[PDB]
Amino acid sequence: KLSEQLKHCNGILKELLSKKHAAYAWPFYKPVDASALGLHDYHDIIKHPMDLSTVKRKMENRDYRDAQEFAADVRLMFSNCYKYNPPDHDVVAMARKLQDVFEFRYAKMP
Amino acid sequence: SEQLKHCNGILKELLSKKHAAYAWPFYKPVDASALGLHDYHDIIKHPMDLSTVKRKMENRDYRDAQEFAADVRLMFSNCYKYNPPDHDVVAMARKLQDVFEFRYAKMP
Amino acid sequence: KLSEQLKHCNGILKELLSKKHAAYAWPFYKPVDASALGLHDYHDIIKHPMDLSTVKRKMENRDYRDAQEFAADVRLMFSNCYKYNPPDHDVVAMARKLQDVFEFRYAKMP
Amino acid sequence: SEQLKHCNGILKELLSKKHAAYAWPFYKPVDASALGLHDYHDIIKHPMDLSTVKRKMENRDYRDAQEFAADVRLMFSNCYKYNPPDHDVVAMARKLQDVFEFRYAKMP
Ligand SMILES: Cc1cc(F)cc(C)c1Oc1ccc(C(C)(C)O)cc1-c1cn(C)c(=O)c2cc(-c3cnc(C4CCCC4)[nH]3)oc12
Ligand SMILES: Cc1cc(F)cc(C)c1Oc1ccc(C(C)(C)O)cc1-c1cn(C)c(=O)c2cc(-c3cnc(C4CCCC4)[nH]3)oc12
Ligand SMILES: Cc1cc(F)cc(C)c1Oc1ccc(C(C)(C)O)cc1-c1cn(C)c(=O)c2cc(-c3cnc(C4CCCC4)[nH]3)oc12
Ligand SMILES: Cc1cc(F)cc(C)c1Oc1ccc(C(C)(C)O)cc1-c1cn(C)c(=O)c2cc(-c3cnc(C4CCCC4)[nH]3)oc12
Repeated sequence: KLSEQLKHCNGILKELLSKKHAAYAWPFYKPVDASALGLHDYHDIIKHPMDLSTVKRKMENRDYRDAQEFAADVRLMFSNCYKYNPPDHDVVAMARKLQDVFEFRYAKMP
Repeated sequence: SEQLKHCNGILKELLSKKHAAYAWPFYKPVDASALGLHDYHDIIKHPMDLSTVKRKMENRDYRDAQEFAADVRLMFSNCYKYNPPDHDVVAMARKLQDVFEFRYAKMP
Repeated sequence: KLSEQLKHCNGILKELLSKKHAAYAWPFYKPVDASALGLHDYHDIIKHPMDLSTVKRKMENRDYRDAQEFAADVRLMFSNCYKYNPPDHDVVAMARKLQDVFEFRYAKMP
Repeated sequence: SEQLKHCNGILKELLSKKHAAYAWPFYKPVDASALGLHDYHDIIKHPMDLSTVKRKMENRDYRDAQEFAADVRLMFSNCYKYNPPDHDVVAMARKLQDVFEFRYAKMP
């Protein structure tokens, strides 16, 4: 019923992680390494971080009831990025490109 | 309505002359009959557009910013759902959504 | 201070991740890749998975409110190991050795 | 109550003759006076042992399995808190805790 939804959501997640979109997806593969980047205020501004490895773990853990919940985390990931950064920063451009793939594939599911 | 105040400012921003180049297909409902898109309402169960959002906003219908975001995203998802990716209107939806998602994510 | 006992919790996690314990801690660094190992029953038996990187990620994100919450997850990680496995499989021996490090350092906090 | 019955079986097992070689220091309270221990009650403010636990099981003072766990864990935790890591009692505590943690983990 909605296990078919989550099966399609799993397919989206594979696409998002795939090599073809890697030039814009790579900054969302792992949690932002605030420490390495020298960002003292990242966890002050982003209360609930999110990234695709996390989304994958929750997928495998069956933590998502339905596709809305999947989509809420994926959008959280992008919004965090837009929230933290100025609009001229390369990571924002990249988030936009990857959200295009996501919004498209998520619109086409049953 | 503190959080909704900024949502109303976003709406205003989406309707402004500056984004009209790519915002205009979303001002009114899609005229499916006029375009001869006979399958539009078969595929799109819940049509959405900026004037409908504005109508809702003017009437104090949004409870919180999450309801407002849901309708705006509904508008874009509808566009993406119905259309092939090569179509200009999808390129325009994406350009308008970038404006929306950015301004939404800076909500105080 | 809850942040002072969370600082200590952090110290413990650093201890758990250190090289002295790598011989036994390594099966707990990442989540158990059930899908990759062909453990079709794993997620049926284990409703809430845990591992050290998931703890680290929750620490970093300030998801833990006190030390008792930190400890609950670490014990969940080990319980899951004990629940899914027979008592003679090596991963059980390794879990015990790592739990023995954890419980001791947890006991020593103010 | 289905699970308190399974907990009682666990306590039964912790108290059985099998595990006596490492369980005996946990059968009754630490006799601090006898051992030569000025500071045991300063450092350990919530004493616990298997007999204590046994009474609370008989008196039906445990609401669920997790309250039962908490007490058994406390007993061990006390032993680890008070003692240096090389003490024979710590090694015995560990052997017994390995029995407890395993059977608790198999609770249906
Ligand atoms: C994509 C990209 C291009 C760059 F040129 C520089 C950075 C930092 C960059 O972002 C990242 C680079 C590396 C990493 C690692 C691998 C360490 O986790 C993460 C990012 C990154 C990912 N995401 C989702 C982000 O939102 C942000 C945000 C930032 C960031 C770095 N510096 C800022 C400052 C810049 C001045 C004002 C904000 N923001 O870096 C990332
Ligand atoms: C934006 C745009 C650019 C073009 F070059 C041509 C069209 C039709 C076009 O779209 C519209 C033009 C006018 C109007 C009016 C004013 C009548 O409401 C609506 C659209 C339009 C808006 N939105 C949101 C849409 O999703 C679609 C979709 C279409 C459309 C027309 N023909 C198609 C087919 C082509 C094969 C499969 C899709 N789609 O038209 C619109
Ligand atoms: C620790 C260990 C030693 C071995 F000699 C073989 C394996 C598979 C092994 O376990 C793992 C190996 C790799 C990984 C990766 C890195 C893929 O996440 C995980 C484990 C592993 C971690 N934890 C915490 C576990 O509880 C279990 C359990 C198992 C496991 C594999 N096959 C079984 C069945 C076989 C029949 C009875 C149990 N259990 O593998 C892991
Ligand atoms: C298990 C064991 C082996 C030994 F070789 C020596 C002791 C004291 C020992 O522990 C106990 C021996 C007897 C008893 C009696 C029967 C009197 O209640 C208790 C213990 C004992 C139980 N538990 C749970 C404990 O936590 C501790 C702790 C100690 C203890 C005594 N002296 C020390 C050292 C630690 C550094 C300061 C002196 N630790 O003894 C016990």
